[PDB]
Amino acid sequence: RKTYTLTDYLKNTYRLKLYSLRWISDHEYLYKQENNILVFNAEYGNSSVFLENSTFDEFGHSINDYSISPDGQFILLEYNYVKQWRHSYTASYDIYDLNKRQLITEERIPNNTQWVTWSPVGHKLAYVWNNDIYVKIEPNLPSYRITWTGKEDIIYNGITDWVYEEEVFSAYSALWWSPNGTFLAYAQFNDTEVPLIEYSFYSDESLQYPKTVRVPYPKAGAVNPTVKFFVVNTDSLSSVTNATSIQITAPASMLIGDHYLCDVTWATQERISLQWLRRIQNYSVMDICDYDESSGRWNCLVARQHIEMSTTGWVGRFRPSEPHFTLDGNSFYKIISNEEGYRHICYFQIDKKDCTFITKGTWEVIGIEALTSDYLYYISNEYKGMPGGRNLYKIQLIDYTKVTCLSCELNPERCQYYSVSFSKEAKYYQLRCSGPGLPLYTLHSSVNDKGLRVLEDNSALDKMLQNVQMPSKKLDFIILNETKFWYQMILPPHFDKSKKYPLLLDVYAGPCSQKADTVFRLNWATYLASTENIIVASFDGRGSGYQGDKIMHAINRRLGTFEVEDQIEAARQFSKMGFVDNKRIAIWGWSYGGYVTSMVLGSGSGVFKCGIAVAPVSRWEYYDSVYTERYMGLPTPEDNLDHYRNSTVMSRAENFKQVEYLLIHGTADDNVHFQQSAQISKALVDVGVDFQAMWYTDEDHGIASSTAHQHIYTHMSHFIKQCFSLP
Amino acid sequence: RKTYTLTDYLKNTYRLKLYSLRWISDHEYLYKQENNILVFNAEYGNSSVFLENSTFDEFGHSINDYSISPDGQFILLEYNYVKQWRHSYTASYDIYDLNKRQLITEERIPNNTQWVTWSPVGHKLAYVWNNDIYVKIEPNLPSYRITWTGKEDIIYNGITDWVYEEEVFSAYSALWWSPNGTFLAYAQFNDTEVPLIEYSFYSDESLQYPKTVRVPYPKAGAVNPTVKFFVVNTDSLSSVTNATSIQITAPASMLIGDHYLCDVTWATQERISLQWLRRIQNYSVMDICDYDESSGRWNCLVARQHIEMSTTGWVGRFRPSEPHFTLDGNSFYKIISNEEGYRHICYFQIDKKDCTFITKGTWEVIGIEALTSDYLYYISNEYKGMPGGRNLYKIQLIDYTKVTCLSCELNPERCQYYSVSFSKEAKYYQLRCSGPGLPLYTLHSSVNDKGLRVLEDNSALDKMLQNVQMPSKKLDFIILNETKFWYQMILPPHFDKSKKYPLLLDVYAGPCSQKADTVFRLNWATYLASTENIIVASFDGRGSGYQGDKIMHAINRRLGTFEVEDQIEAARQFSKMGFVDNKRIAIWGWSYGGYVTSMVLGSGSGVFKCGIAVAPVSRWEYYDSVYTERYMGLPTPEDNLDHYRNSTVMSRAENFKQVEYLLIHGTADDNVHFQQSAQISKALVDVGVDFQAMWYTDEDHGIASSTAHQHIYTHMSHFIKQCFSLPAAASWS
Ligand SMILES: *[C@@H]1O[C@H](CO)[C@@H](O[C@@H]2O[C@H](CO)[C@@H](O[C@H]3O[C@H](CO[C@H]4O[C@H](CO)[C@@H](O)[C@H](O)[C@@H]4O)[C@@H](O)[C@H](O[C@H]4O[C@H](CO)[C@@H](O)[C@H](O)[C@@H]4O)[C@@H]3O)[C@H](O)[C@H]2NC(C)=O)[C@H](O)[C@H]1NC(C)=O
Ligand SMILES: N#Cc1c(N2CCC[C@H](N)C2)n(Cc2ccccc2)c2c(=O)n(Cc3ccnc4ccccc34)cnc12
Ligand SMILES: N#Cc1c(N2CCC[C@H](N)C2)n(Cc2ccccc2)c2c(=O)n(Cc3ccnc4ccccc34)cnc12
Ligand SMILES: *[C@@H]1O[C@H](CO)[C@@H](O)[C@H](O)[C@H]1NC(C)=O
Ligand SMILES: *[C@@H]1O[C@H](CO)[C@@H](O)[C@H](O)[C@H]1NC(C)=O
Ligand SMILES: *[C@@H]1O[C@H](CO)[C@@H](O)[C@H](O)[C@H]1NC(C)=O
Ligand SMILES: *[C@@H]1O[C@H](CO)[C@@H](O)[C@H](O)[C@H]1NC(C)=O
Ligand SMILES: *[C@@H]1O[C@H](CO)[C@@H](O)[C@H](O)[C@H]1NC(C)=O
Ligand SMILES: *[C@@H]1O[C@H](CO)[C@@H](O)[C@H](O)[C@H]1NC(C)=O
Ligand SMILES: *[C@@H]1O[C@H](CO)[C@@H](O)[C@H](O)[C@H]1NC(C)=O
Ligand SMILES: *[C@@H]1O[C@H](CO)[C@@H](O)[C@H](O)[C@H]1NC(C)=O
Ligand SMILES: *[C@@H]1O[C@H](CO)[C@@H](O)[C@H](O)[C@H]1NC(C)=O
Ligand SMILES: *[C@@H]1O[C@H](CO)[C@@H](O)[C@H](O)[C@H]1NC(C)=O
Ligand SMILES: *[C@@H]1O[C@H](CO)[C@@H](O)[C@H](O)[C@H]1NC(C)=O
Ligand SMILES: *[C@@H]1O[C@H](CO)[C@@H](O)[C@H](O)[C@H]1NC(C)=O
Repeated sequence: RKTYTLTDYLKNTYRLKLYSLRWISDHEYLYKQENNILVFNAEYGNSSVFLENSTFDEFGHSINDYSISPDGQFILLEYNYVKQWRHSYTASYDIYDLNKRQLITEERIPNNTQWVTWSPVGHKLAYVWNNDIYVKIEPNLPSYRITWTGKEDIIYNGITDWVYEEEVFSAYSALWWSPNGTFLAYAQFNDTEVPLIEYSFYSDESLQYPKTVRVPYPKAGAVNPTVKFFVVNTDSLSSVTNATSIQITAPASMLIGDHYLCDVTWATQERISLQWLRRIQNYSVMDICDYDESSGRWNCLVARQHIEMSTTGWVGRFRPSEPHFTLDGNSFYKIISNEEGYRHICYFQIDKKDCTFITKGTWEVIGIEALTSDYLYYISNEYKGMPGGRNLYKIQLIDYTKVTCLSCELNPERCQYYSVSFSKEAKYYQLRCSGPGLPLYTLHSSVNDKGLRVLEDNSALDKMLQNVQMPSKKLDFIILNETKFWYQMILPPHFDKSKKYPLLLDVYAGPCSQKADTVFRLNWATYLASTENIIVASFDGRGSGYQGDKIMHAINRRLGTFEVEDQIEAARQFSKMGFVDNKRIAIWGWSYGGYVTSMVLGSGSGVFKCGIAVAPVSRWEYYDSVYTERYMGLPTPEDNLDHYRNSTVMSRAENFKQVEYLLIHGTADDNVHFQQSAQISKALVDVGVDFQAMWYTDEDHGIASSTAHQHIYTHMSHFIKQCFSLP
Repeated sequence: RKTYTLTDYLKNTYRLKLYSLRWISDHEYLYKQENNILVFNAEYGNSSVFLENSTFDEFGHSINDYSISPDGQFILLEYNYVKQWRHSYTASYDIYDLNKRQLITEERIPNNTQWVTWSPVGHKLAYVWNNDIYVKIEPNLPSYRITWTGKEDIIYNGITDWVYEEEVFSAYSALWWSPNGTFLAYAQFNDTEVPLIEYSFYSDESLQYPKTVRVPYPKAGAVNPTVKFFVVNTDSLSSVTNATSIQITAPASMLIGDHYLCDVTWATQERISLQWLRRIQNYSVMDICDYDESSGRWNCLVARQHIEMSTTGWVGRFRPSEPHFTLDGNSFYKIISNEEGYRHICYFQIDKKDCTFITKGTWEVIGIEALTSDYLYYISNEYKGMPGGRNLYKIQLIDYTKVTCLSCELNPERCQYYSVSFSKEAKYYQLRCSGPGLPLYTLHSSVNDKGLRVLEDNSALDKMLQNVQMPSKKLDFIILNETKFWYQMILPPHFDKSKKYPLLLDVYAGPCSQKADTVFRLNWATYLASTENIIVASFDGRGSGYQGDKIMHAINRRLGTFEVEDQIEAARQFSKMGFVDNKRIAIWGWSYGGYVTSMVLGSGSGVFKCGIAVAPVSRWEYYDSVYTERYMGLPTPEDNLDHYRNSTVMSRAENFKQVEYLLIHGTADDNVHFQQSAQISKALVDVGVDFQAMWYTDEDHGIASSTAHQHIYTHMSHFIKQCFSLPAAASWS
């Protein structure tokens, strides 16, 4: 039979089908099919046409995406999409009135809009343009300008700056409408004193002089952006006077030094919760703020303030967890690390400081998915004690013993990794199984957790794959110091335990990482195992996630230590299996995985023949403040400078004489600056180590343009094949 | 015996000895021996200690260089040397008083000084600091500030900006003392509207944020720096008033558009000559300017202007040639292209337009070396009709048929490439033979051209090389369309014409290049031939120099055409030789050679298996104005934009699917910007062509730091060895 080839991976010959729906009520969803939008009844599965694929035939611009107002009266059409960072972009927008069949031609959303969002009910709009916020009460009416301080690279109103986008909110938006749309809350970031990262951008060959891109980016220990928080009442805006925004100040325990705003969650129409985190990220404070109708102000009583602190590490997996408030806003549920270091759901009353744990065990809650009047729905890795599996559960709010696993037993051999999408009030849910078998999308009723129908079963892909020699995936563990450490192996087709195969260790190994799981993927590793007969392994050692704080916090203040040592130990635990050729063990990774690959190659272990680091971190002082300091503290003599200096790739340069190394980096990487690889290469040159390199002109951290993506995987495939003597 | 290995090349195991002397008079020279400065009598060869080595250790810092004042009373000590571009650098300076035997610690030359020079007689000093000129009449006295307009990256007084340093003066200095030191002439450059090239500099790993280096650099067709010229009388400076600089303006034939100052040559104590060149570099004017006692100004008589133009190309090899004035300053000798396109010596009278050629023939004068009342001494490649040879000749000024070759027959098997250093009034001359045998330094007296003695014969190196399997060099020619084109081959030891060797074509091929010559070199090619048994060949095709304008101007307005085609043709001719393996032909080059290598690899010729381009030009609009426009004109639709767009490496990307390519570039290259290779790689990625790359962090055009130099040659050696199917060798660590 044929194999899954590199061209198959690069050209997406074998496509995974999805079933992306958008819930519009508690009983119906929208589903885009053949460019027309259908509305489905969840109970019976019948549909009607919501919006025909011919409606916008005469539009004149290619439509990137759409957003229907929650009341179904209008549609926002996004076009002229121009990417910025991981989440940010600018675009043009048109509004179409679905009842009148008219495009709005006056008081339009401006071109180069940075963010736009409908209110959660009705059809108000808030948007950010030139770093200032604007509100439109009706699509055909003029905008009210909320802020006047917006300034490129300095003041950001309602949008995040680079570090808050990448490391805190995972979004460009910094706008939060209240549940019924009365209030619009927003953050303001000030990057005045934040230093700029500067790099060249070459552009098309017609550009005679390269451009210098300058981005406010705080490296570890550098001056950070400051933040303020405001709430404006959108129902009391005037065309005559400027809008009044009410500031909600951070608590005094945060104002004493540098801090961050880390979560914004509306609890009710008149109550908002804010979480603040100290720059030393082991202390966080949640304020619960209530609107005072008599003064028009927002007050956060200390009686409703909650503290979260960590004595062994930082707070949260990547940040303090989100609270899930009951409808009345008087209580909330939140994931918290318990006394044994396992993250479980805690129930809080707003004015009581000790929470009650509602789940427990040597496993963790991954996320809270829905909170109804009677049940809380959550995803965990409890099932079979497998940290790399995910299943949906529900728990009765009045009786914590009444737990039901909703997905564990549906299709246990095919499906061990689920996510979920609930309807507006959770009467229905779509389950999305991503492995170990082919992804499966099903619809269920929460009335008694009964299956309704299969939405997408990937039968088309299954038929195409029957003709292909596909690899298999093994998920198991090794025991070190009486602790299980999980690994996965992508095994070549017709795998023979008596034979010896080359092995490639695919590594991430950053804090809270998980590379051993039950997910079905079609990627470069599939090609390496299917066509090249390489075993592609990954291992989750100390520092990895979802297994409790004794493992995750093992690398606290000590990156580049145990997680590096554990990848080497894993390869020792593998290299001695009679199926592993110990003369052909390689290692590769991107980003944090590039850092760990480089630290492993520089370890002098003698285990690895070769390795590839793509856009690696090389020294923690070069990476951003929020991520780096969470695990490393500050690079000062009083704090953790000694370990910052001891954990660099450059200090290990002499040991690279023992290995074949390929170092790759995009020149326009705004995230892990090209500087990091420029310092590695300089250190290798300074000690007389030969190595392979590749820069990618004008590519960023993703090296994701169509041509660059094909080129990097082609180059890396030649490198691994030469390392392993594969024809 | 052992071979000449890569480590031998990288560690300079086999060192060529030199004999660098400094003439101080018409009969004496200075020479550094065991860190001591000795003064030698040319006639007898006896020496005396001028300055003991120990003196250099009484400062507390290492001395980079020294300069003894012309009167021998002071020594200028250079330290804290910090390199800038090819020629420019800053340094600290101390002056030591040889008569008082003491360091001068008062009114010191400032730290970060950009340029310093003694007057040509006596001990005056002129220096440039913070882009302004200062003059010291006595080394321990306060300096007189000459200019007050200096401003970093904007106004340069007495020093060149980037493009004038690299492309016009081949120096950072823009100061010219008059012969007896009365006057100090200087240029002022104004870069206000010149765009900046910006690139990152990473520095030591402790630097948290990379630095952006910003240099005013005019790319082809961009706004150029403007220039002004001034002369100050240093004998009439006041401690009370500011100095009066007298401006000398360019002739109006230059002022009509963009132009350059291209030569400054003093003729007498009161006469200076200047050459100006239009931005379209086929028209130049020499002005002859006299000091006027009645006004205190400089008069450039219009009747004394000399125009030099080119109808087939640009003026001069790289710029108009320098004039050599007779003692009275009423006439001068200058190398000019004759009616047949050969560069020969012309004799001019200052007030007469037509010149008289004093030499002729199908060969060229390389340079005028000395001029006395009876003779003119010059270097040419006349001997044996070999354009890659060099010899010293003398011509009687009273009879041009009376030409004597001074070096041709001294040692014809060992010595075919000479340079010379004459004493102050040409009473003696040192001859420096650089090949084909080991370099040989000899001293001669001009009266009857008597050989006085051998100064350095490299006998120590000869003894070492007797135990090494050294390669040989063949210099010959191929005939193309009734024209001889020369080539050289570095041949492996025990060369067997019955065996098939791999061949690497080492290319420069830029306008006026010469890669086929009689010079003895110990370089990477020596290792490739000696140890790896690779033939390293070079070829001088169309556009190459020293063979007349018909060959040199063939590429006028057409870079990336005939010089590229000729390298492919040369390799075809070599590949047919039964001693070349046609399956193992590679090409490599740096700079213009990188551009040619890349154009050859993208040609689709099928001749070359692989190649390496180091810091290549990829598109002419990315390179500097002065060099680029000299050959290409302007990148405008009205001028030569079509050819600028047709001669890029990027347009040939699809053809690289047929070859193995290694692209290398330093990230801090201020000369051929990293941009050039960044656009090549992007074009190769865009067509799906695999290739090998290497960047060199913080290295410039030379990739010349000790560690980067070793690394680049090691990386290129592995690449060539793999291309040629040659074996590898393990090493302990
Ligand atoms: C998926 O299929 C569902 C099942 O058919 C669809 O639901 C149906 O929607 C229609 C339209 O909203 C409802 O229509 C009428 O309902 C009552 C009468 O209901 C009775 O008869 C129905 C059969 O005709 C039964 O289905 C009911 O159970 C019940 O016995 C009428 O009184 C209404 O009239 C009013 O509204 C119409 C406009 O809609 C006006 O024209 C009238 O003048 C009057 O004002 C509706 O005609 C129907 O009841 C409902 N059936 C259900 C829920 O069981 C569902 O819409 C579809 N979904 C999609 C996305 O396609
Ligand atoms: N999601 C996510 C990830 C993350 N971050 C989440 C929080 C925000 C932070 N800026 C980035 N990093 C960590 C990281 C640390 C420092 C610098 C950059 C990124 C990594 C990472 O590293 N890998 C690994 C990873 C990323 C991409 N491809 C890979 C291919 C093979 C092996 C590993 C791979 C995978 N995912 C992430
Ligand atoms: N001297 C000198 C050179 C020169 N210039 C003289 C005038 C001023 C100009 N800026 C630089 N270029 C030409 C050039 C053109 C464009 C960009 C940069 C340089 C070259 C060049 O190209 N090579 C070739 C050359 C240079 C160095 N090493 C080599 C190794 C192998 C093969 C060839 C090599 C050699 N010398 C020179
Ligand atoms: C957006 O840009 C287009 C193209 O220039 C222009 O026609 C249109 O009027 C702009 N829209 C707005 C809202 O300014
Ligand atoms: C931004 O912060 C700077 C100090 O870093 C301050 O001077 C400035 O007023 C602030 N701007 C706003 C709009 O808060
Ligand atoms: C609103 O504020 C802006 C910026 O301060 C100002 O220019 C404008 O005059 C204000 N408008 C009113 C009505 O006060
Ligand atoms: C929205 O909530 C606000 C705040 O309580 C309230 O004043 C308003 O009436 C609510 N709107 C609706 C439509 O219920
Ligand atoms: C937070 O971290 C700092 C730095 O490691 C430490 O000094 C402090 O005690 C920590 N707080 C807790 C509660 O552990
Ligand atoms: C196991 O314990 C030993 C002894 O304390 C320690 O050195 C090693 O790092 C541990 N390895 C793990 C936890 O993988
Ligand atoms: C060389 O010797 C002569 C005497 O013959 C003497 O006058 C002269 O000074 C000497 N020169 C040196 C530099 O020793
Ligand atoms: C040069 O720098 C050194 C070190 O800072 C200083 O001691 C010295 O005085 C400086 N010299 C002059 C001439 O300014
Ligand atoms: C430099 O040139 C600019 C025009 O480009 C002019 O404004 C300026 O005055 C000049 N400066 C000097 C000192 O000549
Ligand atoms: C010399 O020129 C400078 C700069 O224009 C000026 O500051 C200074 O006062 C002048 N000195 C005299 C003595 O005129
Ligand atoms: C130097 O030349 C100038 C200009 O002719 C003259 O005034 C001066 O006397 C000369 N110096 C000597 C030492 O002859
Ligand atoms: C100089 O070159 C330009 C462009 O080729 C040409 O138009 C002009 O005639 C040339 N001048 C001479 C003197 O040949």
